[PDB]
This record gives sequence, structure tokens and C-alpha cells, in this order.
Amino acid sequence: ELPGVTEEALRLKEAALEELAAQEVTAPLVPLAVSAFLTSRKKAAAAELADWMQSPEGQASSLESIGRSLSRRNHGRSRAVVLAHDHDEAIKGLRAVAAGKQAPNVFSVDGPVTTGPVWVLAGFGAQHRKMGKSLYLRNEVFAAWIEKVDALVQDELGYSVLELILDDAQDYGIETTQVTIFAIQIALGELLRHHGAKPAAVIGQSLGEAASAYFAGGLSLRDATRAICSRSHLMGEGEAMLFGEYIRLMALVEYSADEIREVFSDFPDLEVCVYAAPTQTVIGGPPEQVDAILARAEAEGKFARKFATKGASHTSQMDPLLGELTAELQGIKPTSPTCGIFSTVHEGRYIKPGGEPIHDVEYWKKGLRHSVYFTHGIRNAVDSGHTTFLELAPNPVALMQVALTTADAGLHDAQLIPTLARKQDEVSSMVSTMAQLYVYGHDLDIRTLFSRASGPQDYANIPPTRFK
Ligand SMILES: *S(O)(O)Oc1ccc(OCc2c(F)cc(-n3cnc(NS(C)(=O)=O)n3)cc2F)cc1
Ligand SMILES: OC[C@H]1O[C@@](CO)(O[C@H]2O[C@H](CO)[C@@H](O)[C@H](O)[C@H]2O)[C@@H](O)[C@@H]1O
Ligand SMILES: OC[C@H]1O[C@@](CO)(O[C@H]2O[C@H](CO)[C@@H](O)[C@H](O)[C@H]2O)[C@@H](O)[C@@H]1O
Ligand SMILES: OC[C@H]1O[C@@](CO)(O[C@H]2O[C@H](CO)[C@@H](O)[C@H](O)[C@H]2O)[C@@H](O)[C@@H]1O
Ligand SMILES: OC[C@H]1O[C@@](CO)(O[C@H]2O[C@H](CO)[C@@H](O)[C@H](O)[C@H]2O)[C@@H](O)[C@@H]1O
Ligand SMILES: OC[C@H]1O[C@@](CO)(O[C@H]2O[C@H](CO)[C@@H](O)[C@H](O)[C@H]2O)[C@@H](O)[C@@H]1O
Repeated sequence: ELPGVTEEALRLKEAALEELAAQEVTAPLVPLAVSAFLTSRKKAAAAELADWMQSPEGQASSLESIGRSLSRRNHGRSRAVVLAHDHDEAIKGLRAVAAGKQAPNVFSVDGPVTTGPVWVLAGFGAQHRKMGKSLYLRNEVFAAWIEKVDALVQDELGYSVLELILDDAQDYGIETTQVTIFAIQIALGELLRHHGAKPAAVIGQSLGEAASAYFAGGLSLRDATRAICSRSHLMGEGEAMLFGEYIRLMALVEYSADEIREVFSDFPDLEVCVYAAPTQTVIGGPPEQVDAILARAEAEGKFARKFATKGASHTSQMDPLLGELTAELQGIKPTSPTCGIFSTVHEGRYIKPGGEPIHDVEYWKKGLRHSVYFTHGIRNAVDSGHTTFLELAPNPVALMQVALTTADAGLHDAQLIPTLARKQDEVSSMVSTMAQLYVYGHDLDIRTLFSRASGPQDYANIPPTRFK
């Protein structure tokens, strides 16, 4: 018997819905799928659909009806999806598919990807004021999972994350950024599962490790929530008492791990927080040393960027918190993974499905305290055959780090699939995510992207639903 949705959440939700009702309805993004055993035949189907869609009868059919009909075809080896708001975009996109040409709304491949997708759970640097709000108001499944995490977090820390999502006046801090991005991560992944997708493996960075543990079957939703709540509040409370000589900055520098080993001989107190990309590393330490290594970087033409925090996670400054984190996590129950795990806590090494559990109290201490081996995990995934990396986040920050490691590992055409992004319609974005999973042959029931038909006008007069 968990807490319910707070009264203030409901209040904020009613105001938000009026805000939504009084806005101009935008044309939805529809996925149009064509496929064939042969790419040559796929291109002809795309040309035939474009022709019919140019005809008066095609023009008279809604995109949603056309796409619902396409979704009931057999789905062949060679695939394409044209994402469209109207008949113009669709016909344009289909002509590109027919012509073998690239367009920004078009995905087309000769055959499925060989290995299943890696779900990427990062989070840092992805937050913004209204993250998750639009999809909450507009997707029943997304909203159900948000509320499930909101009840658990309510019960664990005593406040409502859903109030933060719904109230535009409020913005996120070191604590609430983590628990709220977690909630968005859980809800995005369960929405994806709802339409048939699943992770082949998971990889986490810093914040996202708790969600990655849930989706890998290493911890119940309750214990994953305990993992992100204890981490988050200790970090925010600890960092707020940091002043003067106790302050520790974090910064991004264009140095590799090997460069760092040599550059750090001038900086005794600097530590590595995150190995982000082959030539991007996040360091932490006392402000004067951080300022000097930044100065050193910019003098060598390398770029460098100070983050906004008075404390540095994944350094020794976390040693005061570990005792309390240990106490708060007593009772969690680590379970055997149900998909692969690239563990950026354990130096980037792989854990097979059915392996021994890894997510014990010591795992969360080690993760908070020690470096995040993100680029090593990604490289390990590339080297064992993975090419599709799907990021669950309000903004696709980590995907840019993945691109750097995949290109550097020789993979020059990875499938980098984002989810949400500020200033992209959150329902469009999720359509596009699931349309890509389909093109590459990953698990996804494209039929579930369209509501159940309730009448013959929900179909179009094309195969497989031609009217007798
Ligand atoms: S944990 O507590 O959440 O700690 C943690 C994890 C990950 C972090 O870094 C994420 C990150 C990153 F690795 C790189 C960038 N990035 C690349 N390029 C730029 N901008 S610039 C100066 O080239 O124009 N920024 C950003 C980012 F958030 C940090 C802490
Ligand atoms: O939602 C827009 C509109 O609603 C008002 C109340 O009429 O404020 C509601 O929404 C705000 C944004 O989330 C909240 O901060 C506020 O608490 C809530 O009452 C208007 O002030 C606003 O223009
Ligand atoms: O501890 C002395 C030792 O560390 C250096 C490294 O640059 O400085 C740091 O330690 C000081 C405390 O003694 C701090 O005041 C300072 O913020 C920190 O960078 C040198 O002073 C020396 O090699
Ligand atoms: O501030 C100077 C410092 O910045 C760098 C880039 O990190 O250069 C920029 O500033 C110079 C002065 O305006 C410009 O001439 C240069 O084109 C610009 O990139 C460093 O090279 C320099 O040390
Ligand atoms: O102030 C640094 C800035 O000055 C330039 C010349 O505009 O370089 C000078 O300073 C360097 C030391 O930082 C010397 O190595 C160099 O010989 C001298 O010309 C810029 O190149 C630099 O960004
Ligand atoms: O080829 C089968 C393979 O395709 C996916 C999507 O990548 O599912 C499609 O094919 C199914 C029929 O085999 C349809 O039920 C489904 O609607 C369609 O997306 C994968 O999920 C499936 O393994």
C-alpha cells in the first residue's frame, strides 16, 4: 500500500491539461513501413505507394490509416520507414526510399542488424525544466510508470517527483535531477517494452546505473529505487555543506586515459571521474589544480569545460558518505541478470545473462566512489558485435560520447537511437525511436504503434486491407 498521487500533483496536472487543451493541435508523426525480401522490390513498393498516395483516393486517406494498413503486411528482410506529418513528406520520403537516397525522415536497410541493442542509461547533463511533462500528459503507459516511481520515491524520501515534472516553476538540483531522470528512464524503458522491445544488454553511466540494474533484471524496481534515492540525497546534502577549501570541481578535458596518466604527474590531487570517450575524460579535484589542467588543455588547443558543482563524485570526497550509503541499502536483494551487462563500475567488463548477481551494497559504494569506465564498456560492446545503442534520457547526451567510441573502434555506421530531447515533440520522438528499432530488425511490434481499428475508414485501400 504505497502513497498515492499527491493533491498538489493533481492540481498541477489539471492546470497543465488546460494549458494543453487550449493549444494548437499539431500534426502527429506517422510511421510508414515498406519491406521486401529484396531491396530492389522494396524500392518498387515504395514507388508504388508514392504513386497511389499521389492519386485522389490516396490523398483522401489519412496518414494514420495508410500506416495502419502497412503495419499489417508481412515484414521482410529489407526494410524502410518514412516518418511523415502529411502526404507531401510521405511521398517525398518514399521517393527517396525508391531512389536509394537519404532523407532526414527516412531509414532504409538491406537487412536486419546482427546483434541486439544496448540500452544506455546515463543522465548527467540531460535535465531541463519541463523534462518528461509532455509525454506524461499524453501517454497513458509512460504516465503509469512515472506514477509508480513517484509512489516509491515518495515513500523513500518523502516528496513527489511528479510535482517537479508538472510544475513549470520548479527546476532540478543535485538530488532531484537524479531521482527524476531515473523515473523518466524507468518509464521510457517500460513504454518501449510495452510495444515489444527489450535490451540485449545494458550499460550505465554514474546516475543511470540504478535504472540499468532494473532493466538488466539485477534488482526489483523497489531496490533500484532505493539505490538511486540513497545516492542522490547523500550527494545533494553533502555537496551543500561544501565551502571554501573543501570544494572540489569537476571538468571535461580533451585528454585520453593515457594522456591523463602523464598529465596528472603535475597535479597530485586530481582523480578521474568518468572515462567518457577515447579523448574525453572527466576529472575532479581541488579548484586550483582543476583550473591549471584546464589552462594546460586550452594552451595545447584541447577543449575543456568546468561543470557546475561544489563536489566531485567518483573521487575520494565521497568517502564520508559510504558508511551511511551502506546502512541505507541494507536489505536490497540482488538477482541474476536477465540480459547482458557492460559494467562501467567494474572497469567496463561484461556479465552474461544468468550470471551471478553483481548489484550488492558494495557495488553501489564502488560506483559512487570510483571512476566510471564508460568508453571501455562501449568499446567492449562494439568489439563483441553490438552496433545499436539506444539511450533512455530526456536529452541524448551520452549518445555523443558513444559515437566517439564507436567511430574510434572502427565501427563507422552504428545505430545511435535517441529517445527524448528538449524542443522535440516527445510523442514524435518516441515514434521515431520505435520506427528505427523496426527498420533494423530489433524486437518491436510495429502493429502496436496504431490504435485498434474500429471501422473500415481506419484502413486504406491498399494491400493487405483492400476493400472487396
Ligand atoms: S555522475 O554523478 O552523474 O558523474 C558524471 C557523469 C558524466 C559526466 O559527463 C557527461 C558529459 C560528457 F562526458 C561530455 C560532455 N561534453 C562533450 N562535449 C561538450 N561540450 S564542448 C566544450 O565541446 O562544446 N560537453 C558533456 C557531459 F555532460 C559528468 C559527471
Ligand atoms: O499552466 C499555465 C497557467 O496555470 C497557472 C494557474 O492558472 O499556474 C499553474 O501552472 C504553473 C505552471 O506549471 C504552476 O507553476 C502553478 O502553480 C499552477 O497554478 C498560471 O499561473 C499559468 O500561466
Ligand atoms: O599539499 C601541498 C602540495 O599540494 C599542492 C599541489 O598543487 O597543493 C594543494 O594543497 C594545498 C594544501 O596544502 C591546497 O591549499 C591547494 O588548494 C591544493 O591544490 C602544493 O601546494 C604542493 O605540491
Ligand atoms: O583566450 C586566448 C586563448 O583561447 C584560444 C582557444 O582556446 O584562442 C582563441 O582566442 C584568441 C584570442 O582572441 C584567438 O586569436 C583564437 O583564434 C581563438 O580561438 C587559445 O589559442 C588562446 O591561448
Ligand atoms: O597569451 C598567450 C597567447 O599569446 C600568443 C601570441 O599571441 O603566444 C605568446 O605566448 C605564448 C605563451 O603562452 C608563447 O609560447 C608564444 O611564443 C607567444 O607568442 C598566443 O599564441 C597565445 O594564445
Ligand atoms: O522479422 C521479424 C522481426 O521483425 C520485428 C520488428 O523488427 O517485428 C515485425 O515482424 C512481426 C512479424 O514477424 C510483426 O508481428 C511485427 O508487427 C513487426 O514489427 C521483430 O519484432 C521481429 O522479431
